[PDB]
Amino acid sequence: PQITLWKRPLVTIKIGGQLKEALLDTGADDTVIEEMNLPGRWKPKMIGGIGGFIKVRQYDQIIIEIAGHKAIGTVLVGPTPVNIIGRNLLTQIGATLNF
Amino acid sequence: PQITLWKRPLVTIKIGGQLKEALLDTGADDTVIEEMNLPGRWKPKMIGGIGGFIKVRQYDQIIIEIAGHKAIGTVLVGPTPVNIIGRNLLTQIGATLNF
Ligand SMILES: O=C(O)CCc1c[nH]c2ccccc12
Repeated sequence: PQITLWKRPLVTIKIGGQLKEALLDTGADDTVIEEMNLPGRWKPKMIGGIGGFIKVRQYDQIIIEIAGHKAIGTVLVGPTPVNIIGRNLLTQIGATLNF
Repeated sequence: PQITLWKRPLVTIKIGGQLKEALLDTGADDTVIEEMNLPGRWKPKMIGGIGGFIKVRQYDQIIIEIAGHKAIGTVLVGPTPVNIIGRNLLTQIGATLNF
């Protein structure tokens, strides 16, 4: 698809047999989601947006479907107001910013 | 242009007559630029993201050249870690996400 930006670029994501919603975010390096009791070991990490820093849990090798497209990568889990698909997964689905 | 997301989508912008560098951010409703002086009256505003809220001065109807494309719209001046072009101006230059 070609998604204009008049509203938030929200898509359906599936991760661990749970359908959720996420923002296609060109300004996020990493993918940040709410808790979904992800399987596997994790590492603690700090991330920051405008407003300061949050404590997150880093899970690698996570399988996720983004608007139908299958992707695999690092998903950080922490207190994020909205679920965020960062460039790290956006590149996997071939997402580009065009104008 | 078509911009892949293997690195931060940074572009040259011109604002207040100054050339600056800024991030094309589809996850941002608003445009947030580091401390600079701009013409017209501003109003005090608080914007939120990950980590919490910051205080910005809101200027309306600011002319801005994003990667050679003129746009007019609201610009928030504040203590941002990086200059951010939000959807409010991305829509002004016809930017779309594509995959
Ligand atoms: O003092 C300033 O220079 C601006 C203060 C300011 C900007 N946005 C704000 C929001 C709430 C309270 C104060 C502010």
